[PDB]
Amino acid sequence: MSKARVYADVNVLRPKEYWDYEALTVQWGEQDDYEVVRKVGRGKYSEVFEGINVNNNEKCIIKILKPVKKKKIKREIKILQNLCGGPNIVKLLDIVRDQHSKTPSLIFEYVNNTDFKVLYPTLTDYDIRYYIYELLKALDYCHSQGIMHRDVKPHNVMIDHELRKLRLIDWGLAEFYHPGKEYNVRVASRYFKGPELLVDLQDYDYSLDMWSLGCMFAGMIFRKEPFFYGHDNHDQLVKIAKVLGTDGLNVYLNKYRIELDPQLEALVGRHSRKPWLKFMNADNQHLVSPEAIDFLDKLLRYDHQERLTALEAMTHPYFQQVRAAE
Amino acid sequence: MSKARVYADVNVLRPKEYWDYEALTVQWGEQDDYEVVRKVGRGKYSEVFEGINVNNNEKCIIKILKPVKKKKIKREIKILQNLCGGPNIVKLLDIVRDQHSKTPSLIFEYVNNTDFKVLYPTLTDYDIRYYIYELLKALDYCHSQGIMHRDVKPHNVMIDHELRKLRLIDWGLAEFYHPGKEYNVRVASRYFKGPELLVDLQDYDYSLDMWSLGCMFAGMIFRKEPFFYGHDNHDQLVKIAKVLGTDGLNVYLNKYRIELDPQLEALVGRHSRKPWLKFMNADNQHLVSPEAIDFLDKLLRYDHQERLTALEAMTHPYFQQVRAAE
Ligand SMILES: CN1CCn2c1nc1c(Br)c(Br)c(Br)c(Br)c12
Ligand SMILES: CN1CCn2c1nc1c(Br)c(Br)c(Br)c(Br)c12
Ligand SMILES: [Cl-]
Ligand SMILES: [Cl-]
Ligand SMILES: [Cl-]
Ligand SMILES: [Cl-]
Ligand code: NA
Ligand code: NA
Repeated sequence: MSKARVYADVNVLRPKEYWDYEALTVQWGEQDDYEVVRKVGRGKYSEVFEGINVNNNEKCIIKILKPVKKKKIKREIKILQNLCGGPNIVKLLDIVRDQHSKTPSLIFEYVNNTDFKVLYPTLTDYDIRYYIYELLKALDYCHSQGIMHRDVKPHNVMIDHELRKLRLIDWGLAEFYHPGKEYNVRVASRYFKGPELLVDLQDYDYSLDMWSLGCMFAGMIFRKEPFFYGHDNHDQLVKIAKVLGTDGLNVYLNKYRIELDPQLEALVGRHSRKPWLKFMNADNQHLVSPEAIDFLDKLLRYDHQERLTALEAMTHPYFQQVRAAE
Repeated sequence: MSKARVYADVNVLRPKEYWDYEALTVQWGEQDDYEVVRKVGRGKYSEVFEGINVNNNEKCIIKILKPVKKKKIKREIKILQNLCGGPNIVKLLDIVRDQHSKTPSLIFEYVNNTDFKVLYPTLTDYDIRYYIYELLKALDYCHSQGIMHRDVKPHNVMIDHELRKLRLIDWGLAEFYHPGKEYNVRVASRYFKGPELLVDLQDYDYSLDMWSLGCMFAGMIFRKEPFFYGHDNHDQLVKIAKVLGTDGLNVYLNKYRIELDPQLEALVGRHSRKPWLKFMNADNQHLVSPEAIDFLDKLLRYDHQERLTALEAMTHPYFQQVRAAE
């Protein structure tokens, strides 16, 4: 019966109203206070626009949601409210909806972002230490607040590179951690999904976000994005297996008494570990340091219980200059 | 050319006067302000007394030093002055000497200590987490201040168990860390000496104190003190080898291009690792937890560069309740 190694009793000790998001009653704001200026994204669950707050002429981000069940949207709203003001967490400013159709919109603070596909090739060795340190502040914060993000990936990390400012966004897949609870494993996006999700281990915890972080981080230092590129969920486990090796996978499956579907087992096969250094090449040589490698190594562990916690990660010597700069 | 992974440039960036202890001029205090009340210890370098400050009737500790070279005592005095007021560091209150013979005495804040041989059998599982957390505060502090203690052991950790207060004492073997400097390896006390000292690796750093901490910690959780019990310095390496295994030793000697004296090599022999769990027994079963073991495991590494830093150690999930209690 797997449990988190840290922050396990956070929601135990909070008032029930903190985590009982189904008992929330949304305080709808005024749809007219916010005007759409330009569309900047679309997704299965929404369309996203740059907008303005008419009252104060401030930019904002407006997420127009496609039809969504009451229970699902209250969970997202409650978690945003719970974390609002925390280190590098996106700020939810307002919640509104169209009177005729009841379509709800979520209103957030604006971030002058640069898509990671354009931004990450320009980051220096020091820059990556700095921004990952900023993203860990957000993860240590939401875990300490009893919440798992469950969709860490570059697409959900907004960065203003001029201001060197970062925000962790899109809390739609997030959940409250409760010891022993069995969660849906269809969360995160495929390339960032932890082995627990791929082998149907349902009683996972905050440590899933550290796997996802490690996937993102490996992509950045090796300039290979996504680092683990599977075509479907079976294939995702196979690509991991081919890097970490199947010896470590077998140990893991045995520890948690998991049995792989016969089909998956056949696809996974048998593989030796590929040492991190073998991913180094002329395209990433300026970023692959022994300290970067040691930190990555401690994130990308099959066993979720073995991974660095966010708190531990922040103290790794890889970030020592970021801390000194303070 | 081994270097510290953290705090390597602390003395580089400080004014020279911080670390140039030879340039200190002692400001002798008044020998008469302090009266010896009772002797509480003796050692190769001094005799120690409980005393009183006559002016304010406060207890103090008075260390009467045996004859000592000027350079050696200035180093101890400067380091005490540099660290005074830091988390759980003993406070040096005054420095005085006898007019007729020039014998110097060091005057410290008093601690109502209980010798570890009497105190540690009464510590609970939680108590050990708590006091080791307090000792790590001191080590992270002095390392951050550019200083290695080089004699961590229970005898130099004063604890008032009633007040739950800890102080790290006896800075006589301590030194300033300077990148690339070659230090004397005759420091620490035998049972707490790191493999670097035992194989004559001279360019060691703060990480030596983490080996010593791990020795102390293993003694506490397993109730086997000292944990590594060698009769002489060769035998000390052999007892370690017989626990950590010689495979890890060979890797280590090869990494730092060290060659063992032929005699030592013969005594060391060839040995498999003895897993931590094999030290568990009915005498320590109430203290040996998987988290305690994971933390120990990460301290007691041949390679000084692999060991947890004090900063990292403080964030380990083993201490999570101590942190929550705050
Ligand atoms: C896909 N695009 C690009 C910029 N940007 C996008 N989606 C965003 C969301 Br959702 C939020 Br919330 C914020 Br804040 C920003 Br900025 C966003
Ligand atoms: C051996 N004994 C027992 C108590 N105690 C001993 N040596 C001490 C030193 Br040196 C200091 Br400095 C302090 Br503070 C205390 Br308390 C000391
Ligand atoms: Cl979407
Ligand atoms: Cl580095
Ligand atoms: Cl002594
Ligand atoms: Cl525990
Ligand atoms: Na968002
Ligand atoms: Na002392």
